[PDB]
Amino acid sequence: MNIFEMLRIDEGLRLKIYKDTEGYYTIGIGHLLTKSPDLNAAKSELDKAIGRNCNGVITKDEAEKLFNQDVDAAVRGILRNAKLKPVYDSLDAVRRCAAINQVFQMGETGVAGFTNSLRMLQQKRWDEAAVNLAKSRWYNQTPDRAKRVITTFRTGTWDAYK
Ligand SMILES: CCO[C@@H]1CCC=CO1
Repeated sequence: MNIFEMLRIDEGLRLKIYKDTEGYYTIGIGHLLTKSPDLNAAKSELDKAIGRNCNGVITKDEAEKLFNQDVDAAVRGILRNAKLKPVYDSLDAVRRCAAINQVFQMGETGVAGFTNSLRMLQQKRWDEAAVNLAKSRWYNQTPDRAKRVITTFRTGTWDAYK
């Protein structure tokens, strides 16, 4: 198991534009296209992302290319985030994957909301962190995925993805 395999399980792979759990146009392996309700706007974003006129459909290789870019961007975003970087750097490799997963899904806008969870993670108070992480819109809206990610944060093992 590694971050790519983990996110591939959590995000799936679809080659046609679809709506994500939040109702937003997405393609590939969880590549968000836009929050616009206009499918044409999503198609424009797709064509821009791929560099050709796709009319809402891509290949597996193209999906994997977006996925590589998105994982890279998520990790690098963590390192550029003054709140996230020290916590991320404090973690072992498996728990780092949990952090990348959560950022991939949620982005960085809600970081301040996770101030207490982040502190508990940096303190290595794993059971306490796991309890706190579940007290969230994130958990309530995607509980099966959040349970897997939280188990990963709690244990530093891949048990939830076996
Ligand atoms: C989604 C970014 O906020 C943090 C990062 C990983 C752990 C808790 O939430």
